[PDB]
Amino acid sequence: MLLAHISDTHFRSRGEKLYGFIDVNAANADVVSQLNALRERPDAVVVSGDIVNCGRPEEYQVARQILGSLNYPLYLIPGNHDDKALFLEYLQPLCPQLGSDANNMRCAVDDFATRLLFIDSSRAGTSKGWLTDETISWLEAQLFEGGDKPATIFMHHPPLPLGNAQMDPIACENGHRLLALVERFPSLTRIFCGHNHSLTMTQYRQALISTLPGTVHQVPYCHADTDPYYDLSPASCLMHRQVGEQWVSYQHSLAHYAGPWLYDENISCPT
Amino acid sequence: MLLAHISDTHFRSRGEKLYGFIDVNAANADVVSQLNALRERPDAVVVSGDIVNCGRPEEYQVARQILGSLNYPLYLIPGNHDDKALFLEYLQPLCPQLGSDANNMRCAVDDFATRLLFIDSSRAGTSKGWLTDETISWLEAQLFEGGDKPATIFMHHPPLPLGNAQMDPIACENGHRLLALVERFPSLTRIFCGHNHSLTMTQYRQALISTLPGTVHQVPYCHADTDPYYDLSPASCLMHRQVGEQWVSYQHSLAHYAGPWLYDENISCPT
Amino acid sequence: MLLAHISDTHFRSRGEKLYGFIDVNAANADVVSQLNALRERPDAVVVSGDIVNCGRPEEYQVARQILGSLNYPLYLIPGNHDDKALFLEYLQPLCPQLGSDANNMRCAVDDFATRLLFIDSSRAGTSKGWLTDETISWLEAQLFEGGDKPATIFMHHPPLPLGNAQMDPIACENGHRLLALVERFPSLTRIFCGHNHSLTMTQYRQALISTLPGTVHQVPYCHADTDPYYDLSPASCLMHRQVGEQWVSYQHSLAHYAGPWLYDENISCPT
Amino acid sequence: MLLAHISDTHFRSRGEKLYGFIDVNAANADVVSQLNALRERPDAVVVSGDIVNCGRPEEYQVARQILGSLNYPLYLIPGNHDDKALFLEYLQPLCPQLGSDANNMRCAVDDFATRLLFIDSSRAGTSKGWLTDETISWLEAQLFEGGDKPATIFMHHPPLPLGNAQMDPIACENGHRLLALVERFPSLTRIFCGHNHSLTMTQYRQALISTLPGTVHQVPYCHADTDPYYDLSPASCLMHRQVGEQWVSYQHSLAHYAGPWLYDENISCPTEER
Amino acid sequence: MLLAHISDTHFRSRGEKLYGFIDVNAANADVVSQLNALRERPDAVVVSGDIVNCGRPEEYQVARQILGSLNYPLYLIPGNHDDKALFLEYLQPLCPQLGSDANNMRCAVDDFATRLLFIDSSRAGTSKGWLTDETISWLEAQLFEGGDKPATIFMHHPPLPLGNAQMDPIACENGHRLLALVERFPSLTRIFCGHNHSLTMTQYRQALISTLPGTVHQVPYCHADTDPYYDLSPASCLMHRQVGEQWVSYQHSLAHYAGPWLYDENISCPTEER
Amino acid sequence: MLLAHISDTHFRSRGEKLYGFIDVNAANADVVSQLNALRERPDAVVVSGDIVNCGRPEEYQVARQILGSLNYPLYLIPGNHDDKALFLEYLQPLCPQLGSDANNMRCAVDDFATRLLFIDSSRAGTSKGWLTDETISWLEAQLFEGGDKPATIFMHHPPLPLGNAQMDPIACENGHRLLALVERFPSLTRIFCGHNHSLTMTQYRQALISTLPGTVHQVPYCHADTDPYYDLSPASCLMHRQVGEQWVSYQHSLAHYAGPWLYDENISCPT
Ligand SMILES: [Co+2]
Ligand SMILES: [Co+2]
Ligand SMILES: [Co+2]
Ligand SMILES: [Co+2]
Ligand SMILES: [Co+2]
Ligand SMILES: [Co+2]
Ligand SMILES: [Co+2]
Ligand SMILES: [Co+2]
Ligand SMILES: [Co+2]
Ligand SMILES: [Co+2]
Ligand SMILES: [Co+2]
Ligand SMILES: [Co+2]
Repeated sequence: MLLAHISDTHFRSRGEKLYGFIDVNAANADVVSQLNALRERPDAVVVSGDIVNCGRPEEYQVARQILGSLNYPLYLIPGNHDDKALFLEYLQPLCPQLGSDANNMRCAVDDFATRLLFIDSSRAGTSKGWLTDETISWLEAQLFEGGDKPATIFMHHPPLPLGNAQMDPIACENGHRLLALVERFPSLTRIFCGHNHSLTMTQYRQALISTLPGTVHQVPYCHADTDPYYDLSPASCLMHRQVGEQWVSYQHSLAHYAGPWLYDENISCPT
Repeated sequence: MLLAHISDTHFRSRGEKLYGFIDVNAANADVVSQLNALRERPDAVVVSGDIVNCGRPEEYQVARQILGSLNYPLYLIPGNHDDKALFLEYLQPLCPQLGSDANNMRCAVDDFATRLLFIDSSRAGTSKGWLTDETISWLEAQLFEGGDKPATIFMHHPPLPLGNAQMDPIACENGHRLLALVERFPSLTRIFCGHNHSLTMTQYRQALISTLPGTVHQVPYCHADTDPYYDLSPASCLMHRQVGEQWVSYQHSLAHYAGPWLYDENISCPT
Repeated sequence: MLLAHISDTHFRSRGEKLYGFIDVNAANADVVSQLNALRERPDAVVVSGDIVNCGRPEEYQVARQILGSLNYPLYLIPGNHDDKALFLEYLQPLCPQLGSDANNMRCAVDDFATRLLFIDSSRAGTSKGWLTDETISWLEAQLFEGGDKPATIFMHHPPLPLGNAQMDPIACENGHRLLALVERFPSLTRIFCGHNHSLTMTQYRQALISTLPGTVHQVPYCHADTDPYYDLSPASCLMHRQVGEQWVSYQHSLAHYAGPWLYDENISCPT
Repeated sequence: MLLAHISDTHFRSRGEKLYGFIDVNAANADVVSQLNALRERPDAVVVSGDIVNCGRPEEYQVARQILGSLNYPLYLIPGNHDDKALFLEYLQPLCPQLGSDANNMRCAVDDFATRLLFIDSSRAGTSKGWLTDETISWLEAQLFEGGDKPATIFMHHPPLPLGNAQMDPIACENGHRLLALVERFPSLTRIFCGHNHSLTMTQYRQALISTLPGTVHQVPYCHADTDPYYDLSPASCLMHRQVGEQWVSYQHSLAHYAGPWLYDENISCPTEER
Repeated sequence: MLLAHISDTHFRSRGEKLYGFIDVNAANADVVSQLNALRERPDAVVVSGDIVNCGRPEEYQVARQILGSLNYPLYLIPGNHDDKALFLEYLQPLCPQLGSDANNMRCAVDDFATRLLFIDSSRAGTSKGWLTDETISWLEAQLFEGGDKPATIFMHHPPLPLGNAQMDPIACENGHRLLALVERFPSLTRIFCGHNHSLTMTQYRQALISTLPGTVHQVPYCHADTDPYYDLSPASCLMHRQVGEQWVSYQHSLAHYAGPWLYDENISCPTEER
Repeated sequence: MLLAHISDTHFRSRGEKLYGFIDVNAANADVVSQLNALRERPDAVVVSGDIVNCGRPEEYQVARQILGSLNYPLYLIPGNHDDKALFLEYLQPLCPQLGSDANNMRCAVDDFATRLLFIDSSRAGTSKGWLTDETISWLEAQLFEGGDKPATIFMHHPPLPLGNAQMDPIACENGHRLLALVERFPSLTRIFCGHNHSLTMTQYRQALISTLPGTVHQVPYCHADTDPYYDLSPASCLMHRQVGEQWVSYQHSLAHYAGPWLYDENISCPT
């Protein structure tokens, strides 16, 4: 298993820029072509929510064009910036397991050594996350049924506070429900999130829990300052690899940079 | 607790550049001034190994000058590129807990809600890591006496393979001795490493285990390809914060980038 | 009093770029977000003319939306690139004190220790500036009424030759009439202008007279060469502050640059 | 008269970078080559103090090499980071008009329509400026003898506070003495200063008073915050030109940027577009 | 004679970017203004094919506007990404000497010491080049009538393989027909081509044969790897100059870069340094 | 045959920069590592003169270390900036085929399908090129020796004027002697030169004649202007490849740039 995992694309409508000046559409199209050009090719691409910025049909038309040009199987989940019904309308042909109920989108993938669980933590009319009873029951059923096989969950909102003054108030509101699932099921070992536009990682019992950077604009972590900052610090994605019994995640830069070159001992330490 | 954690500085001697072209001395002096300018100031700065590139006295002269200009308490550990005896000579006044035995450098910090354990996984004559009997014994004693107080270990070499073709052959060779300690001591929940010049994270039982990017040059993760690449993809460090019961780590960019600006809902979704 | 003073925005219609390649609309949206994000917030933003590039209705639609997203009271005046009627129609709601006569747009502001006088020096069918009889009488009356209260005038066109080969022929054609006002009224101590896309400054009796850089492209100063050049040298604005009895202007960069860091005596001069 | 005017070069010793990471020596060598390559060549180059960073003889060796490669007559004055004796020992050959007394370095230039007065406002032991009695007396003598001929003063420290929280406490401490000269002598119409690493301008009676950007690093203007910031925002110099009866100053970017191109009416307002 | 020669502009529809992220329309607008701003002004500009990306009418609307804004006579030829009928409809008014037959667009220019020959090697339904009987027969007639006077051919597709694994399979399929004319006619001493988005040159008998860089995106030369790579490595055009008896071609960067400065002996080899 | 061909490296002594601000030493060390990292490995690397800037011993020290770290056989020739005796002393161990006479450095290589002839056109006391009686006699002998086997000459100075106002006066002054050999010997079909810091190409009879870009700073071609300009427009090398009967040269960028990506029909022309 190799997954390429990106988040928070924030597509805008045709010929608009984010905030009038960040060309998210072009930036994301570069990202798509970079993923398409990888020498070690992913088995699939994950996009963990906030696919569009404003929930508009015209933004989804751009998302479908750019995401649909990815040359991989896609696993897509909504964020709070998404509109559930439009997300299904425009993206279900790119991820057929999202199904037909805008309010119960979720799916499991059993192709690999670890089970993958994709859920919707977004809730209409708020930035905060919410896990419904049906999502929780479905999770319990999948973890129960999976038995001994490890599982990873992908969701938009972090299920616990991370100390980030901007982002904490809008985390997953009843995230304790999912934390109760990591207590009950030892096989649940990864929870990966979007929303925070930052690589922020913590550990609860046996599960590693981590947010991801955005594909374009980032949000700095502040512990006290609640001013709503964003910036254009370097974007990246996370690569997830099955390595024996270990699930290993590593950061892959989406910036254009100098190199690579080859290490040579004579060049490293000249005489 | 707020820690700024940087790694793999690879200082060169005065007026020399890494590989003849990467100005590590200047990039590191920038980094130092960046850390000195932080608005939310860390309590301490960790540097997790490969302080110098060639283990030369004249490189430690530079390292002492630049690291010596950080306005913070420092916790310094060696890597495989370091010379243990010069490390003590030139850096012990900056981290006095390193003591006077070049072959037994380690120390524990009890100032915070989580215990900090700093060790030397480096071995002379090899790039591979090695945990000595003295080190493993000291670790067991710390963890036994710590009781239910959480513990974090900082070491140069990762204690398990991560699937990185370049890096796995030179991980910590007897790292299973540390994995045995994670098994035995549930309070051991974080292990942070240098060496890989990449943010690569995994989980073993209750312990989150992660390598850090370098402060200057980076090493791409490859699964198959053994060619020894390095590049100038974006540099960063890790900030570690105690957030109630959770240790939270987040990535802090050391690049110069555009912004911050302030999110405004009108600008975000114009009419 | 703190004023942020920008000039010569040259907005184009939606999705268009200046000369087909300079993204003025994006650059200006970035500027507006910079101004909104200032820690020391100005009391008002001045925009001294050439708001649009071609005087077209769709350019004004973009200007109204982008300038309308500034979180400040605005003072707007036209330049030669503007169209007076459309300027009034689209922009007057953002600056109502201009009145409702497109041919006599001007205003006095008395909120601060120094009186602010905003006038229209643009003339239909020409790049040249022109001061109407009405504007001059209004100016004389304002300056009589004001007595020993200091006054600053903002206008598009500079009142006198500056030796700039490209710009001098298209300065204020009857600028002598404003210079006459400077001789007669010791209270008139500042004249700030757009048009030249350059920080150019001179003194006539008690008055400091300065043109401003543009927000995007700049015009180099050449003494002999009349080739009509432009460039993308760095953009800035002037901040104007009342410091006791002094009106102080300082340049504020609108470029994205490395820093800031903190000065440290021992880093500056190491031993 | 055309003058190129740069300030606060802050040269470091050979093979040293400012703060360990800003290559001030390389940046200044680029600036010198930029000034040498100008199509419209200045009559002289002014450098208004803080020529070196630490007052060290090794920094003066570098300053002398780099400023000595300028293909122009130089007018140099010190700043607080300069050491008076070393400044004269190393730089007097580049600007012999300053004399041979390190405590009284100044000169007047009468070649042009406006008289140019260069003074040392620096004072040993402090960052603050200070006008000595001999400087003040020399100034009064020049201004008296100049009569109706306009005059421009170049000095390191600004002679009045400008609202800059970091820089104001270290302005010219007896600046009021020079402001009294502005009142007395109507032909004194320009005072140009370094020190602030910022283009900050104001007017006091008939005199325009402006500080300059540095050639490398800059200092942001902050009204309340005393935190000693600096940054690498774009560097520039000031060009000063006599245009008829007007002294005109314009900013000349020292950054490397795209262009120039030529304006074309058809390209500006295309018949195809909204 | 001075010609500025650009190639492979790949214009897109108004508001569209190439592959969604390369702003070819803006990049080409910058290039046009760069050409308009040249101090040493060319006598004409050559554009050697792949004018639009997808052969669509909306792309030709953009090409016509931007190429239309060049302040020079234009010599335009198609590439495989062009549609011949639309190319003629939209661009013939910019290069009327092509004629009125979309299937037989070529022209010869006799203004200079060397004859210029512009031909269309593109063929509908394929990326490969193809020299038609009409084209070869007209080339022969031009070369034969030309007698002594040297000749230069401008065509989209290279007429021989160049060892480029990506590009060779889509060269001029019957390029041998043009190599046969090189053999027959010692007058024919240059053939310049687009298609490859690379400066690649070779020599066949008396003729120098060269492909050009693109104005925006480039294509790396690979000898074995057939992965279809492209990149944003530096763009440039070729300038062609008659220099007495020699035709001289030189690379002109279209990138925005630092400089120029002026060389100085004192600065090149300082007396202070090793 | 694959040759990587660079030129005009202009090395300075350790710690020095060209003109005080162009870091030739780092730029060239970057180039050397780029060449070492090439996927399609050249058979050899040619460096066609002006190896050092000032002809000083400490410059040759830097050149020897940096060029010595190329993992390829080298063919090195001097330019006018080089000193013949010091060139031999420091660089002849890197290219022993040159011989042991400083005033007669040259060699012929028969390894490939095209013979390679390396000559010294530099002359003490001048920037102009000169072919000595010995050099010209040797070339004649070698062209007799090659018979119908093709030949390529590498030299520093171009043997004919190219209309470049700065460079023509200091071309190879008796270059006509080489043009005479082209006429006599039809297998001589390439002449490659340094000196001009420009890709400028022409054809004389059967011989293609081309100057190369430098590795760092470039010289613009001007027809009339003799002002001695240099700039930092993009650097490159030429790769020379034997392709059946054709010698093919192609430009290889030494800049760091975005990409590569993979072309995709549906991304190129969306529907
Ligand atoms: Co988001
Ligand atoms: Co969100
Ligand atoms: Co390391
Ligand atoms: Co290591
Ligand atoms: Co304007
Ligand atoms: Co105007
Ligand atoms: Co200073
Ligand atoms: Co100072
Ligand atoms: Co093409
Ligand atoms: Co083509
Ligand atoms: Co050279
Ligand atoms: Co040369």
